[PDB]
Amino acid sequence: IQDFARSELFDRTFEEGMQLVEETAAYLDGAGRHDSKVLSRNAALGYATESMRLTTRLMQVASWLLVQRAVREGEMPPEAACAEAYAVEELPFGLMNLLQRSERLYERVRHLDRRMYVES
Amino acid sequence: ARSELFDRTFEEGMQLVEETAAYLDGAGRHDSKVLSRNAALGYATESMRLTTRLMQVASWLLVQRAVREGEMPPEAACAEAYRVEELPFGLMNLLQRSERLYERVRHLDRRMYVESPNE
Repeated sequence: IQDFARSELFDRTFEEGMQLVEETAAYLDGAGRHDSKVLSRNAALGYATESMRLTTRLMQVASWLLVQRAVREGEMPPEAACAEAYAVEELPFGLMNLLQRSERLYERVRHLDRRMYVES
Repeated sequence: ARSELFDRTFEEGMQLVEETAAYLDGAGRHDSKVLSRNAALGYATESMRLTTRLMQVASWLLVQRAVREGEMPPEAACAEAYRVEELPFGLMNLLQRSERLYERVRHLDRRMYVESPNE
């Protein structure tokens, strides 16, 4: 019943989660700023709302990975986490990439979340 | 984000999560089973209010924690993580401890990320 028996994979998807967050904050406060301020207004409004979706999505993943790590270290009980979460767009190259990486990271976590807690 | 002495609120958060998980899974079941159908429904609905509030704080505490340990960048924490009566004795205590922990962290969250030009 216990299992969670975390390693190898988790351990891999944790590294993906943390690197994505580091590259996002570096982009949004760096190149993304200059990428967005040379857009048209409709493209910038699109950049604005899609930046929010990116950071929110990563917040869920970061929160998930850190809690599951806290459970793996024994800081949090294995039983706590059993309720715990789970239009025209021509955007810049950098934002578009991080958004596609975050989507692949999200469902990678969601599938891991279901096999880890929803099963069977 | 010097956020030391938030160790106290960190230790408080992690203990309450631990006590909640011990209660809802131990003595809380007996408090639920020997209870009227409507109050048992109040037990279930408020325990979910409790556990979702604690994951909110637990997730905040750690993400702070990772920021403090340099696992996550400080630039992160932005727009990121912010915020019938008859009930068993054990549940009431955890709810009221969570209400105090939440206001403790919400005050802490505001002084770390929205204060500066206030008030």
